[PDB]
This record gives sequence, structure tokens and C-alpha cells, in this order.
Amino acid sequence: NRAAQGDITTPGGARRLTGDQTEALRASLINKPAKNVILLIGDGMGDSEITAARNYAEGAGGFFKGIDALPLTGQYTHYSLDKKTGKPDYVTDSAASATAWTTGVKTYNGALGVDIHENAHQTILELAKAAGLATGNVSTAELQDATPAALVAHVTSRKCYGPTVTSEKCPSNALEKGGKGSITEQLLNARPDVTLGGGAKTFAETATAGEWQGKTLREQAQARGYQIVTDAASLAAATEASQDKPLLGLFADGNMPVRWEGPKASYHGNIDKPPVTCTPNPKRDASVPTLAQMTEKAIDLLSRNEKGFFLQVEGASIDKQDHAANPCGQIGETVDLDEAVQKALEFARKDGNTLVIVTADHAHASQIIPADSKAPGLTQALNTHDGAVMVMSYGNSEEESMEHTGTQLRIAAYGPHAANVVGLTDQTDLFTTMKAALSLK
Amino acid sequence: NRAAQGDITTPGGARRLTGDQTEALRASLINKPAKNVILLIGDGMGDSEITAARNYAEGAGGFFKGIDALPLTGQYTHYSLDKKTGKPDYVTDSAASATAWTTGVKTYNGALGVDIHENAHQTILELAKAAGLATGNVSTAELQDATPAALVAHVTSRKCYGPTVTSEKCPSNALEKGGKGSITEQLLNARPDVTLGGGAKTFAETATAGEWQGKTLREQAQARGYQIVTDAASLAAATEASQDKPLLGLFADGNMPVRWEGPKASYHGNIDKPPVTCTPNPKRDASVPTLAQMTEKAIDLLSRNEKGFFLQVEGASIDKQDHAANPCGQIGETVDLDEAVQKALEFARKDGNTLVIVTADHAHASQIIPADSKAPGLTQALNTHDGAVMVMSYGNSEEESMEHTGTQLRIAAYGPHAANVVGLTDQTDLFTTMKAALSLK
Ligand SMILES: [Mg+2]
Ligand SMILES: [Mg+2]
Ligand SMILES: [Zn+2]
Ligand SMILES: [Zn+2]
Ligand SMILES: [Zn+2]
Ligand SMILES: [Zn+2]
Repeated sequence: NRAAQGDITTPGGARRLTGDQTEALRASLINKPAKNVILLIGDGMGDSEITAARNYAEGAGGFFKGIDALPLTGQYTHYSLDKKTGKPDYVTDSAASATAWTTGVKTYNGALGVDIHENAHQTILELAKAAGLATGNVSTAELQDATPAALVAHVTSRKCYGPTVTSEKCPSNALEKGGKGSITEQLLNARPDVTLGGGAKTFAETATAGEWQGKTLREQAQARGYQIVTDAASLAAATEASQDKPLLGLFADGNMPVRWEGPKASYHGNIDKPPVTCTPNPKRDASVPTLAQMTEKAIDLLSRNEKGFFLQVEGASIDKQDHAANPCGQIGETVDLDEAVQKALEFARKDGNTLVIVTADHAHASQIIPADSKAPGLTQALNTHDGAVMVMSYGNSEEESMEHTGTQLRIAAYGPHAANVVGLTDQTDLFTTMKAALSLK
Repeated sequence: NRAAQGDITTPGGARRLTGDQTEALRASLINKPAKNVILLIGDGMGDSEITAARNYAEGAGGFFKGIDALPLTGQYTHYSLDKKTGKPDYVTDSAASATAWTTGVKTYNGALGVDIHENAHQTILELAKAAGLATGNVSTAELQDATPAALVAHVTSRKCYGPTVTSEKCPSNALEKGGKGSITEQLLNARPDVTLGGGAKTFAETATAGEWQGKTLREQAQARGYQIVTDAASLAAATEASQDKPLLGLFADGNMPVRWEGPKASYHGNIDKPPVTCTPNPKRDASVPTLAQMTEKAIDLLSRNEKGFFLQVEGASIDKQDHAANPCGQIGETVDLDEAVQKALEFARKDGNTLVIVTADHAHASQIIPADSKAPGLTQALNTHDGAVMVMSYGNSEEESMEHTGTQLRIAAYGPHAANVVGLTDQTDLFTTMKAALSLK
């Protein structure tokens, strides 16, 4: 437990530590190989996002049972590259950062699974599958979005979701030009044991060449032996996932609906509007599985493989709500990731042979600022679990979408080989860390 | 070494790790007590400040040989309390935050060395001295400013620098009303072996009561045996510091001059003005010692005490230049702090019995955002060590000064008891860690 231990008005009362940690940390250091690796990504979940979500949902002196309970912690860098010159670009997008940890190569903003020369590099999922490990790719975004797509697709622009855009924007990747295909075509070739998220929209496009030309991508997936589930009940009813019968979960046309709702932040919103209590998203239905449900089911089905498994889990809309200057949307998706981390840690503690890693692809806009601030951007006051007011601020864009930020951010881990996230590391180290933990050549 | 290992455009080339760190970290976990503690504080130096300075002066794949070199890393929370309600205040000031790590109790914004009931608590420096340890307090700020003051003074408001203001703003602390005195009077009573910094102006005020009534505080300090020095030559000439001959360095009227200058960030500054190259401060005379030179001399003199020592060093003007939306001033003082951390780590590695800690009191406003951003606040484009353009942004205040921010931020450590900074901790845990490290009761 790392909650405040007592009365925070008294000496010692706000300590998170009960005593010396050296021996416990010593025991947390395990050099043996990992049998399984679970990587959980909060898109845009920098330290500010964690801190704001903790303050709101757990209180300042509270504790995230998942996100905050991983004992080995460091900071890593996620800068990308300018495509033409190869020099650093200090603020990455989602595609170049995912490429970094899935392949170990830096690349340009928007690239998926290729380097600045447009050369494809093998991903951690492809390597694990080549060694006979089971593989899983779970997200609350559309499955074609950068973060899950990077594990399975190699294209020159993250926009190349299906055949139609790929033909126009990634012509060397287009199937009718001899390429590997759109992101969705390449997903279906990669064939993870378990693929769960949104993005049904693109599966109604039809292939332009190949053995399944004329068919919709959904028809292709059906014909190639995928079992398709579409809601929480059908997901719960799945009992196996394998290369013979891979599980594909398509739970929404686009991204799946976020959990919480609130007003967008506004100019002088902390001043001229009352404090906010987050409420449920009315678009959110219980027929749609939560991130925790798909994480627990993925772990269940992947753990039947005797050689072990690799699973990536993305809480994807932390970032997208941060872009839209919506603190309630953003915080809710961070609470949502915490519930998934809890599922991974619960499995990993009883298993004893699982490396769990929790981090973000890059940092984002939101800032915690004083309640009486007069700021030039969008702000909002929130009623927290402490019974106090917190103000969040989005101050780095005058356009519709807030910007990513370049700050280094927390990476945390539990289990074998977790020591390799401590100190200052780079996002491309994370690839090598998971390759080595799983003993992959 | 944690710089990128090779050509950042190639696979593996941006990695900061050369191999598995499990065994190396296990060796870094030391359980024995510490003989000495060096705490280095970057005022306002959150993860964003660290990253921006590294990008600028070392390159994105570079490595701060001090700041980035400490192997045990965590994130800690620094929220303060509302004075009336005792609930969390999610964005602290310098005074409450310093009180937290110097006394182990949370307090209200503006308080020094007292709790929300205005009652005093003993500091790590007072406890060290009482146990027989040598003590030192070094800052580039006025010695009356919140960060150094917290080690030696207990006053209901940080404004109470000298007698004049204490009588008006802190009447219960004023000497003539039976209090323990202004910050400067309490400093002289506290009598560290080594106190170095700015703030000579307040020493020209005269005490209103006491044994030194009618004398200036500078006159009082001479009368009580302090050895006063005022430039680099007189500092380097000092051969010892003790309770019989405590060393008092007053190197500036107010704050010590910053190392670097540049233009203030401005509205659309990254669009409408060319990128900036920071230049050294032309007003900074060579006779003014640097933070690194004060640090090394403090260690030299404090290490003569066989029982051990406690030393706090602050790079104070990171925060001040952050407030002023001045990236060059801000980055210069981070580079400055890195040189002082090098001095501490070089001593600590040969000594073997020294805990070194590097962190901040709270986070700040500056963000790294995309080069082509159109932001509502103040921005600036900078030419970096990489030959690429960085943009920094101050978007959280329309007032004359930018606001602190509430995000958790990095704490890193080296040497005995350093494991107690790993994971999620609280700023008040740092007090306990330092206290336990030194076996203080
Ligand atoms: Mg994403
Ligand atoms: Mg300070
Ligand atoms: Zn992203
Ligand atoms: Zn984004
Ligand atoms: Zn401060
Ligand atoms: Zn400040």
C-alpha cells in the first residue's frame, strides 16, 4: 500500500512508506526469464495525467491499486525523428512512439512499423508468435489506430486503415501494388491469438486484390477462421483462442465509448463556472465490454498456451479526451486503465513468472494549476474525492486539438526483468527489455 | 552512461542501456546507514524542466552526467494543505513544500517550519546539528527565500525576512513580542557550519530587541563569530568551518545572478520570431562563485567532521525564470544544478557512505510542444544541441508570473538508503528517509 498512512495534518501522516524498502526492493529484483509479458499503455498518460486522475478519484493521498502499485519505476524519453534529415523531433505522435517500443527503432511522426527510410522492422508480437508464444492485442481505440496497429502493421502513414486510403496515401504498401496491404489487411495476416477493440468500420471495406479480392475484410476474417465477437456477453462466452481459431472482438464502429462525461474546459472556466462532478457517458452501454473485462479474458485465453504469452493493452482515450480538453473524459479513461492494470497485476502475482509494465507513449497537455489561476487556455474546476477543488488547464493550443508534450514520463514494472525500466531509459529500450525477458532471439 | 548508444536512426541506436541492469541495481541497493546526506533541490525542476534542459544542452539522446546519473528513481507527491480546512491543496508553494521535506509534516502555502496550527516542528538540519553532525545550507537564492530558510526558521509567513516585515506580517514570531525572530535572526541562532548564498540586503536591517538590539544583522553575525565571505576568492580562501567559526557567504544583495540570458517567451513567439540561442549573462561577474564551486567547497569543509554531515543545495532560479517565462534563464539554472550534482556524486562515489538525492519542491509551467504549435500563452523556439528546433510554452497564467503545477515529479538517489525513493512516495517521506539514513532519533 502507498496511500497516506495517517492524518495528513500531523507529522508523518502523509507518508506513503511504512518503513525501510531496501530488502523488499531487493526481493523485487528477479533476473530469471519471463514466461509472459503484459504491457499496458495509457495513451497520453504522462505523470500529470496520473496525478490529476489520482487526485480526483482517489484523493491526493490516495493510491491507484493498479497504476501506483508497480514497485520498479523510472523515466523514459520518447522523442521521434524528422523523416527527411533524421534529426530529433522533440514531440512524437502515437505512431512513431509505438513503433519505438514495438520494434526498437526510432522513426518519423505517423510511421507505423517502418524506419525513416520506410524499411519495415519486425515487431515484438511477430517475434513472440514466431517463437510459438501466444499473442494478444487489446485496445479501447479502433484496432487500426496507431497504438495497436504498430504491433501488426508496417505502413508509411498511420492513416492507411483500409484498402481505400492505403491506395491513395501509402501506394507502395497497397495490395494492388504488391505491398503488404492496409493496416487491417496486415492485422489479419499477423493473426494474433486474441485481438479486441473497436474499429469495425474498416472491416466493411473490400480488398482490391489477393485471394479475398471483392470480399469485405470482415468476410476475409471469417473465411480465414477468426471467431468474431461483438459485445460483452459474446466475449464472456468465448472459451478458447488459438492459431486455429483466433479471437477477434469488434465492439464498436470507431473507438469504444468512454466511461465518463463532463463539460469541455473553457476560457476562465475555473472562475466563471462552478466546479464539476463527472457523470456517466450516456453513449456508454453495458453491452460493450470494459477494458478490464477484455484484459481479464485475454489473459485467461492466452495463459492456456504452455510456452507463455505477450499481451499489449491500451487505454486509448486518455489521450483523445486530453486532446479535447475534457478532464472528466480523460480522468475516467485513466480510472479505466487502472482497473485493467489491477487485472494484470492480480494474474502476475499469483503466476510468479510475468513481467507487467505500465507506461505511456508520450505526454500530453493537461496541467494541475492553482484554483484561483487566470489562464489563457481552457480550464475547469473539479470536485475531488478529498472534498476539495482541483483545476485542470489546457494551455498549448488555440486550435481544436490540444498538443502532445515532449516531457519524459514514468515507466513502471513488476516481475522478472523489471529492473530494466529503472533510471533514465529510452522508449526503444523497452523493446529490447521485452525481447530479452521472453528469451527471444 | 545513459546517453543513446549509437546512431539514433538505426535499430537499437537510441537505446540508453547496454545490457540487463538487474545485477547492477542489486549492487546499488545498500542497506547500511549513511554517514553523510547531500540533498540537491531544483526549485520548480519537474520532469518537463529536466527534459527541456537536456534537449537543449545535451541533445535528446544526451545524458546529464549529474542529474540523470542517479540510479534509483521514483515519483513523489508534493501537495500542501489548506490552512483553514486541512484538506489537500493540489498546487503547493515553495515554503509549504520545503517544510514537508525538512520536518516531515504537511502545512499551508506560505508556512515555514510550522504546521497548519502554526506550531513549530524540528528540521532535519536542527536534528543533524543536535546529534553532532556538521551542517550546510547552500542556495543561489536569497538565504531568506523559502527553500534554504525552511531548514533554519519557523515563521507563519515566508515573507518575514527581517525584523521590519516580521513585526507587521508575523507578529507572533517578532523578537520584540516574544517570538523567535525573523528568518534572518533565526538563521543566525540556527548556526549551520556552512551557509552560502544571496540575500545580503536583509542583513542591513537592525534588530529591534535582544542581545544585539540596535545592531545590523550583519553586525550581529560578526559579533557571534561568523566568518563572512563575499566572493569566489574569499570563499576559496576559507580553510575551515565549525561551530566556533561558522562560514557565512553573502554573494549578492538579493538572488545570485543567473548564468544564462535570453528573451522572454512571447505570444506566437515560435511563429513570429526566429529561434533563440541562449547566451551567458553579461551582468554576471567572474568574482561570483558558481553553484558548483559553492557545493564543492561546502563538501570539502563539511567532510572534515568525522561524525558526518548534512548538506542541502538549491538551484533556486530554475523556478524564478520559469515564472518569468524565460527558457534560457530556466535552462541555464538547470545546467548549473547539474554541475553541482556532479560535485556531490563524485564525492559520494569515493566516500562510499554518502546518500545523494536530487529532486524538486514542485513542478512548474513550461511545456515542450510541437514546433508549429499556435498556443494561447507565451512561446519560444530554441536551437538545441541537436541542431533541431525545440518549442517551449508557458500557458497557465495571464498574470505577470506563471503558475506552479501539481504533477508528481522525479526523485532520484544514490548510496545508502537510496531505495526509499523508488516507487510512489510523498515529499514527507523524504524527511523520514533522510532521518533514518542518518540514524537520527
Ligand atoms: Mg493510442
Ligand atoms: Mg527556492
Ligand atoms: Zn498517443
Ligand atoms: Zn494524441
Ligand atoms: Zn518553489
Ligand atoms: Zn515558484
